[PDB]
Amino acid sequence: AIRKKLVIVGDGACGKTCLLIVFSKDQFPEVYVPTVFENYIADIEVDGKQVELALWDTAGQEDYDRLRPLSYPDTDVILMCFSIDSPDSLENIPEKWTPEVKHFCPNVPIILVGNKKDLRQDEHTRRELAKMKQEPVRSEEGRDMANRISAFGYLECSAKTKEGVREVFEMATRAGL
Ligand SMILES: Nc1nc2c(ncn2[C@@H]2O[C@H](COP(=O)(O)OP(=O)(O)O)[C@@H](O)[C@H]2O)c(=O)[nH]1
Ligand SMILES: [Mg+2]
Repeated sequence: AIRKKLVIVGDGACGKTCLLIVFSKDQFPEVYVPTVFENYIADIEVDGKQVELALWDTAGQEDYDRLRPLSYPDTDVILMCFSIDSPDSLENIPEKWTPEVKHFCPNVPIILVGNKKDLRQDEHTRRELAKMKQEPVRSEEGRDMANRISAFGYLECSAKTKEGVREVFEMATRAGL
């Protein structure tokens, strides 16, 4: 089996931990969500290769932010997340996440991930964003950002419905390889 280190980053509450959990446990967490997922190695088969993915969760609330840069050494692939229900989180991709990741992880491939895709057509989300003269992130905007930061790929998923979750890790593995 091939061994790869994956680091997930992006704005607070954009769904990083839930994404890791749904991929690892095949269940969206109702009941409890930790700030960061437990130390975990996932198994995935991609293109007839067995690979082990160390899943490094990160966060931003006070202490985890200082811990975050210490997590970048020897990363093989980055999941760089924003939430489709948060245009703000998308704008933070070129302003915060890409400068940080490019600094600590030169040459490391990035999968730009649009989380919470289930909220794109959500009435409540649309009404809330409408008061800001905003709307959920369009897939074309996701793609354009991926192009702009020279991501390896752009993917959308919903940890909540599981839609697209497996492909995120499959693409990340292919990049990591
Ligand atoms: N609607 C929806 N909510 C989600 C999804 N993933 C996570 N959430 C919610 O978003 C919040 C933040 O999730 P979390 O994984 O802790 O985000 P993190 O801070 O980036 O690790 C929680 O209230 C989750 O239930 C999703 O795919 N769809
Ligand atoms: Mg988290």
